[PDB]
Amino acid sequence: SDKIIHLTDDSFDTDVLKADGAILVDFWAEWCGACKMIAAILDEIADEYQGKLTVAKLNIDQNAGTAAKYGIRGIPTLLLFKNGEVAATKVGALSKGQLKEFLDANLA
Ligand SMILES: [Cu+2]
Repeated sequence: SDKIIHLTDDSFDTDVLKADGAILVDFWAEWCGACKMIAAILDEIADEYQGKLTVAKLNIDQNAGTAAKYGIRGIPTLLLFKNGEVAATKVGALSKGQLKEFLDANLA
């Protein structure tokens, strides 16, 4: 958790939309079982990709406005932003290897 940005409706603009570079945002909630493994994988990704990718979390129960703005329909959902714009999304659980594939697919 030490390398994960904690986002809210009130910090999303500054921390994501105005952030230079790539940010991977995990839309989650406590009641989401699949979200638990995603979190464990994301800690490793955040560590391994330091300097190249920032990882962040947005709790959809607590920040329904942001969830609505991005059309979140189910969780987990990962949104990859580059320079403040959505570059890719992945809905539903995936393995660490699949996530690394998903990220590689988005390299310019
Ligand atoms: Cu940590």
